[PDB]
Amino acid sequence: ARLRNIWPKFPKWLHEAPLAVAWEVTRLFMHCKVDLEDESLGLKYDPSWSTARDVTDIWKRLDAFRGKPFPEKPPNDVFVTAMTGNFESKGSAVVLSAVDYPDNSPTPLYLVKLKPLMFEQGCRLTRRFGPDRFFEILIPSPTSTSPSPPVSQPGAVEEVIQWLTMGQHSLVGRQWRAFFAKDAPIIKERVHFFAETGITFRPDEPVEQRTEFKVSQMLDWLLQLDNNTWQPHLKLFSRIQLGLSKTYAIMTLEPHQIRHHKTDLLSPSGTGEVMNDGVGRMSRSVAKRIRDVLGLGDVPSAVQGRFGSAKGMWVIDVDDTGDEDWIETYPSQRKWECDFVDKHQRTLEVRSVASELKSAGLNLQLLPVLEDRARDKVKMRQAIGDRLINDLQRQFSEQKHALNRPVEFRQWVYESYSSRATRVSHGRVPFLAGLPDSQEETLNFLMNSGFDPKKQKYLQDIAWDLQKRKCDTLKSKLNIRVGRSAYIYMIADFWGVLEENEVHVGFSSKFRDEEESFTLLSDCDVLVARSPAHFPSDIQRVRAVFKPELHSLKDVIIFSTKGDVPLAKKLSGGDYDGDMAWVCWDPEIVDGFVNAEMPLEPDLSRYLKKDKTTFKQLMASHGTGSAAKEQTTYDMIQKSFHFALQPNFLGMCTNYKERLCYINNSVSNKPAIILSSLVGNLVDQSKQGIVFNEASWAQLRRELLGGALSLPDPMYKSDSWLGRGEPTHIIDYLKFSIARPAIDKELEAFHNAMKTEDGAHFWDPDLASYYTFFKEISDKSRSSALLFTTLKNRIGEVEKEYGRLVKNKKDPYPVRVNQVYEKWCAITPEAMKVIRLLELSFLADREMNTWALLRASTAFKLYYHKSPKFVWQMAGRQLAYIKAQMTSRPGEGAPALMTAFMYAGLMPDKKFTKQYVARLEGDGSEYPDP
Amino acid sequence: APVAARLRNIWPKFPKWLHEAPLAVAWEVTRLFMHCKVDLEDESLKYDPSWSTARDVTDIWKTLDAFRPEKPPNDVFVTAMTGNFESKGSAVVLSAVLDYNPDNSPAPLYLVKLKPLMFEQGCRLTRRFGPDRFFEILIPSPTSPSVPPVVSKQAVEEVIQWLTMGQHSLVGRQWRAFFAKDAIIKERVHFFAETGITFRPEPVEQRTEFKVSQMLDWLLQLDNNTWQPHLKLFSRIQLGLSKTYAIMTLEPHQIRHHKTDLLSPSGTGEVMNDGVGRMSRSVAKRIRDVLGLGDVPSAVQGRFGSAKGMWVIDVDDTGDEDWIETYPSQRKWECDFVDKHQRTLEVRSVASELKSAGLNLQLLPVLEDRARDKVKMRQAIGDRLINDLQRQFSEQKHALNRPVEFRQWVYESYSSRATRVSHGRVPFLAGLPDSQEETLNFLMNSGFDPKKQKYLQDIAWDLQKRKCDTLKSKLNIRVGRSAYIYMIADFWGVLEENEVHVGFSSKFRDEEESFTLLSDCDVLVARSPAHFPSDIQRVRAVFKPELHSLKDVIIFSTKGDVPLAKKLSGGDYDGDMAWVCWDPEIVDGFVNAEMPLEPDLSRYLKKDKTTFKQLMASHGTGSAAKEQTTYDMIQKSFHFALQPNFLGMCTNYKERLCYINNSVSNKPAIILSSLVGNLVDQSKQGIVFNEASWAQLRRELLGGALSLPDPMYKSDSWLGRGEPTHIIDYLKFSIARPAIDKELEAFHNAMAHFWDPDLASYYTFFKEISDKSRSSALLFTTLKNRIGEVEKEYGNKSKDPYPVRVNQVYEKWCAITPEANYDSKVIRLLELSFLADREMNTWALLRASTAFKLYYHKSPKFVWQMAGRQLAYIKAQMTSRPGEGAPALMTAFMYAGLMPDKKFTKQYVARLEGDGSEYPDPEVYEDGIGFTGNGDY
DNA sequence: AGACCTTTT
RNA sequence: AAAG
Ligand SMILES: Nc1ncnc2c1ncn2[C@@H]1O[C@H](COP(=O)(O)OP(=O)(O)OP(=O)(O)O)[C@@H](O)[C@H]1O
Ligand SMILES: [Mg+2]
Ligand SMILES: [Mg+2]
Ligand SMILES: [Mg+2]
Ligand SMILES: [Mg+2]
Ligand SMILES: [Mg+2]
Repeated sequence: ARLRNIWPKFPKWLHEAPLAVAWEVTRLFMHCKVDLEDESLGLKYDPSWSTARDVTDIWKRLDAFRGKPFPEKPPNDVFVTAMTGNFESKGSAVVLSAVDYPDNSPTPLYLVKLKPLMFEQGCRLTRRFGPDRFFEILIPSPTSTSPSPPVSQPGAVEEVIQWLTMGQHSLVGRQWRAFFAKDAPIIKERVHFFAETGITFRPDEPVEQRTEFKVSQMLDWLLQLDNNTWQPHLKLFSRIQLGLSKTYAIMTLEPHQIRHHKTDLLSPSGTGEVMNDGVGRMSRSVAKRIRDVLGLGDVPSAVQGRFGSAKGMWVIDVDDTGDEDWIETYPSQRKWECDFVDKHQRTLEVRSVASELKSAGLNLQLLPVLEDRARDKVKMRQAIGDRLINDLQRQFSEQKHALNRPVEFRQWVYESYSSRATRVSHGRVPFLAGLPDSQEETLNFLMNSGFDPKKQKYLQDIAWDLQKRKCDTLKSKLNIRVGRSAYIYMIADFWGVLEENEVHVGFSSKFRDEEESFTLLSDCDVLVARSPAHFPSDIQRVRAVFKPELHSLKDVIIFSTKGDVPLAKKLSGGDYDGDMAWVCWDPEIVDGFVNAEMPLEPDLSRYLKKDKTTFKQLMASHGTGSAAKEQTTYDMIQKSFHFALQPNFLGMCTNYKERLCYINNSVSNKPAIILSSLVGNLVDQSKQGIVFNEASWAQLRRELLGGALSLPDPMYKSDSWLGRGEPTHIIDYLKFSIARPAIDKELEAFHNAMKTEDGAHFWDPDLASYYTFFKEISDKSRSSALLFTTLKNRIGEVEKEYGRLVKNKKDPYPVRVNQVYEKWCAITPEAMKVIRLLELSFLADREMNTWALLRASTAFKLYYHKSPKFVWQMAGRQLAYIKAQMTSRPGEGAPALMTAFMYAGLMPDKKFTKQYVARLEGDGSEYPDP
Repeated sequence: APVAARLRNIWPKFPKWLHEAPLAVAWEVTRLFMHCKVDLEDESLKYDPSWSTARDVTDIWKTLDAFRPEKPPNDVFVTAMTGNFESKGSAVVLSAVLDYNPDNSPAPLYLVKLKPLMFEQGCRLTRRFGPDRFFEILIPSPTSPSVPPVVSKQAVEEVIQWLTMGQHSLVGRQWRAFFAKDAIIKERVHFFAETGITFRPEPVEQRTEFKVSQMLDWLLQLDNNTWQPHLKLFSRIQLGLSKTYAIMTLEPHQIRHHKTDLLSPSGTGEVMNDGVGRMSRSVAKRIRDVLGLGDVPSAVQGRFGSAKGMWVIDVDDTGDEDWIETYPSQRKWECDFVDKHQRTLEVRSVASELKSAGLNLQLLPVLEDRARDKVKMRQAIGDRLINDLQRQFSEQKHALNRPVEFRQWVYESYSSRATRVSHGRVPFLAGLPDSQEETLNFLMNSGFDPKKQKYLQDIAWDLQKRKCDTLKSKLNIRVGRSAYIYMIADFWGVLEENEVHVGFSSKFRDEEESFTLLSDCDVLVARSPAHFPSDIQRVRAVFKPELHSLKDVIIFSTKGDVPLAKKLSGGDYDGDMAWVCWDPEIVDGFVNAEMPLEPDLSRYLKKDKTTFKQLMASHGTGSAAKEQTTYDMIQKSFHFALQPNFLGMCTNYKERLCYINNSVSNKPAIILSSLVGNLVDQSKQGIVFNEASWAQLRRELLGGALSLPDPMYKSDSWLGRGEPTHIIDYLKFSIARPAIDKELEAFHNAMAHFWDPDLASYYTFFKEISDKSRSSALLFTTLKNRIGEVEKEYGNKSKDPYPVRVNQVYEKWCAITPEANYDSKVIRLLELSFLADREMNTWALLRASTAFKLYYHKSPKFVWQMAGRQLAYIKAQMTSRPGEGAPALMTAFMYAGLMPDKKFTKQYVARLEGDGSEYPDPEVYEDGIGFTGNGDY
């Protein structure tokens, strides 16, 4: 249809090119809108392209590309490894990535843009078959609603699925067949392709001598389909995620070092419930290898990983006394019947490790359930608001005090935000014209050279702008800070030492709150929950008990394997395969909470349909033998693509839940439990085969939830109280009755304070030192006077340019600033013996010359009060030099001229700031080195 | 006796001109007169009214024909003037040093040198009676070569009288002596201002006349302590002088005075809680708040009234009420706890984050003695030395390959925050930082590579040599799984005998393994010094959740016959720290020994037990009798304190003999260990041990009058016959010395010139000017020759100290200036007159550059020490590239507040080593959730 | 063959 | 300069 002819043609003159140039050569043709199946250019393969280490070399002279724009270039390390590294480098895989619907012409549905070559973390499938044989795209689903579409035909969804799954796709000399799809402004889904055949493929192992292999065979290698025909084919397709999961290959274990359990840990109450879903033990030696190959400073107590068909958490055996390598699996972890024979089905693959915990706070989503469970809902609301007002008042107060002393404000500006990542990537603080491009680095840059925010109004104004903006972000983003809270990986107690409703929490280091610190939790009640929390029982109050038996297990929370039901299931139906629990030991949050029982979930079979058709049932429609199994696999893919590309009712029903519970001000009434139970059965929609369409979502809303098809937005979604009377919902109350008035009071104070000759000014006699010293010379000279007059006028012309291009009002703002800065640097002695001393030519950077100091000093005096931004935008660099030189005092130490790189590697000494202000306040001798 | 004639006019004379003067100037006007040798009584005189309201010493001192020292810090001076000698706990100290005068004419025997006004942490007595009323001196001991003949003939008793029988007059004040302790060997003596011209029979210059006999009665309440031996009583005055941070004044109803210590459950009567009591969690929180601590301290070392010792948080305190308890073992005298200064918690130290310790020479003999396989123990300790050396050198050699990595390493090798805070800048000697670490980072921050510039290479070479030479001498073999930790008793009876509880306030790191507590392992506990074979004990670490709150402390059981602390060289829980080791390679071969059968040395150890009471029956009863007895106690105890200490001689003897015998467990070793154990407590326990007693003990039990030779390891090289067999000889000469020489050759081999075409670019710039200008050539020429004269002055093996010598040469270096050389437009551009710091002008750069060219190889230490600051400026100017960022000129103060960011180094080097797409280390790449995976599947 | 050690305010 |  329109879809046909969408893919780029491979010109038959690159048929010998390595696929690395072939991918990058096919990109330049696209971006430069040039056909490649034409003799118009007379193009032919330059053998110089093989052995290349830069894509730029390949791109470099002909008519059709002369002057056209260049596309983003793949980085050299990826290209080198692409050409000479067999697409793998240090556990990373070179990725063939691509990504849209704009011309409504009846005869190409999509505009395809190939994305550059790039490194990403490999997976089992790329480590077994080669990264070059995998290709991913981002394509918009036919089952979305926002209109960008021609959709406007009934069977388009089937047609789109037919294009991707029915047959092979030709690109870069390789035949790509689709094997997986999952959801990643329009909703776009990620589709994965495998290179089944190619030009350089042997019809029977380096990148260019790949034996032809079919997707049906690749998937049969991963899932061992013969022994898993009993599985529903939609769940079988979902297990392909385990093969695509970006994991760190750790080690390969031998069959005799693997303990396949046939039974899970079941409830001691005979209820049959599994108390260890997704969790197994590993040896202390295996954990040590995880540390060694990943570069960690400590043996991880627990890891999230995969191992053959097994998926979940693995935790150190506290009772491991030897140093023999081993690992165990359970049925709850094993997602398909696997023989664990190939070394890739026996490699421990780590997704992440349980690392040090940082404070989580209390996100607003939990407050309705915490309010539903408060023994006194009026005190809890009062306490949460008092906590918020105090935190806000503390934040605003701590800012104003730091402004009084420049060493203290430097801490604050450093603590407030973070530029390390930018400093590492640029090897320096990046500068826009004459100042750092960020406002935080500009404040610290200028204060490092002696400028005071309480004295220099340019600094006062910038510090004013950031606090205005922090205030404006605090009333769109509401944050209830709870120091004694963290998200922690959930682990089960294999050793039966934890009683029902007892939990073990030990930290790997000091967990700091303002007034207390912890290395473990003991003899206190804690609140555990999984986010999001829906049912009133989705948050549970339990007893933290520190068991010395488990002391070695750190940065995990351990739940009891006693009792009727595992605690992880009561937390929104969770388990121990990577789930994290919100853990709160803040007494003010815990002591009000009363536990609710698990609700009676309603029967929603009338609305929720499950397709449980097995691989066997899908295969018997084709017969028996290899070719039948091979066809059923391709069917499994196609039938699963319709389901994956279906609408996201999990998101729609969750947004309805938020609104329903808001307008009703209830999370425990019958509508809320029905909705919570519904979104619970929709988390696994693709996996457990839940077919749920708009019409089923229509009945349920009208029949069972209150009749409303569409519910209003909650008021807290707006940034101003558009409600009637005092807020009633707890979140509305916290945003508009507590936070908003408090933020406003500081903003009012800000303008009122902004409104005396006693204050911060633009003028600084230090900054005009060079202007005056020359005037003394110029007034007694003729030559100096001419240079001075020419320079002063020259600065004026650039100031005029700044006003038109940057101040008053196309080309982007940084580019305009740079254009004026180019003219600013252009002011020079050459354009008008003294000239040599000012120029200092032996210096490569003209900006480091004395001329630049005089140019800055002269521009300052002439424009410090009419055009302040112009002087600092162009010459703050030299203004800071002048300030540091002028403020130096003989015998009072020595200023230091840091290089750009060495500067970016320094940070404020927190212990210096505290200790220095202490000495100034007369507390000269207090307790040392803490 | 005359000494007595030379003990007349010792203290400076107080004229009538300064009678009105405040103690602050009267002290410091006296100081200058003495330094410049101008008599206070010179008629060749009016008080300056300006001096009374002065806030700076230079104003005092500038106010004259005769005048052509160290100045009291300007803040301390204001406190002495207007803050009543007391600024936020710190006290202004009146100090002085006395030496024997070379003049042998029987003129003053001692030469006084009043030390400048300074700040020190106050104490109970200064806070109660005023810091102005206390004077402290260092005086030579009269019981000591170099001793003057007048003292050598006849003298000790004549000096002691001069100190104790009368008041001495200084700065308008009459000072009586009240305490003395051992600081030629010198003794520290403390005085109390009993009267003065300004005194009357509160303000500093309006002080009621108070006597030493009463000052001591307030502190010790002597009426209720006549039963104590008067020497022990005198030693308790040190509790009133302990430099302490006053935390809070507790009320009487909050103080629980226990009357019976915790005793052994076996009926032996042994005390299991000596020096240790409990405190409320609230009291601990105020300690945190008053001292500015980040966390709540579990345990503290302090004093409360008559109580001295450790106070630990009560783990059962669920309330918010402030309370403290005292025990008999803590209370050093009968106290009523009525005055608020006798009810104030005073803290000397708080239990804090522990650091890894090192093995010491004292512990190794005992460790070998108790080893079941000595060969294994030796191999392990040596192997620990060889691998510890190998890491140190490998960590540094790698670090030298990148300036950002070596700056990180230098910053981590030494912490200079205190000197930075103290000065508000990095202290500079001439044109480079004082410290070597700070010199390296200063030059690296301006663009110098420590592997390309030889001057930096030589500094790091010299610095690593000094540490290696220290490891040769000390053998402080670092052991990661070890630390010194305050000892505490288990009030709650959950620990069994030989079970200890150790929990850390944070992660304690040892290479591969890290710990927040100790559990299920054996540990070694020992107190330094270790002498007896029983002075180290193998015990079991058991973590008890009931004691989880107590951190950075080691808890011992209160069950069992004898407290484990007592088995550690007779230690207790009043401040004692234990060497704690959980290294399996060190712990698992140790076999405990029973406490030693100490021999009777009463024959030579004479214990004066005279009580205050018997000392007073020579006077009768009543206040006048008490006052006399208290002044008797001072004089008699000064006699005992000023007496020679033989612990150094007897410990040095035990070392030399036990080395000869290679045994710390035979009869002479038990004898000498028992002897040194009594000598440490001599002043408190009143044991007289004369030279004759040491002579008699040596001749009857220990080898006689023979002077024992020094052990081999006291020498740098093995001059011994054969192969080293003593474990210290073995480790220093067979292990350390060869391994250090091998790691050193590798270090140098890995490591580069003094020349730098950038550092000589200003020289070249004016070389091209001086050719087309005879005037510029004259300046240029004059400047060159001026530089050489300074270099000659710098250079040879000098009574003046090294910094003073360098500063002198530096001042003639800065003297070079554009003095007349005729084109003024140029002289001004070089001069940069507007700048106040002349070392910031363009001339100082050229002076540095020109010096560099004429002397990069010749005398290299000259140009760097003088002009290294300007050499750094030229480097950072030259190495700047257009558009590649901006160099930064940072003030001295702001520079001292920055530090290297470990996370920047690790991220930058990882990004640069190609391998930056691997696992995100949480400590390098930090709702609080970090890395949870690379994708979604 | 010649007068202690340890780690911190 | 302390403390053990
Ligand atoms: N008979 C069955 N009927 C329905 N679902 C089943 C059946 N047997 C197993 N399952 C499903 O198999 C899935 C395998 O668990 P899996 O680890 O994939 O889920 P999860 O713990 O929710 O995942 P994650 O926390 O890693 O996002 C479960 O969701 C479970 O419901
Ligand atoms: Mg699971
Ligand atoms: Mg899960
Ligand atoms: Mg004691
Ligand atoms: Mg005692
Ligand atoms: Mg003690």
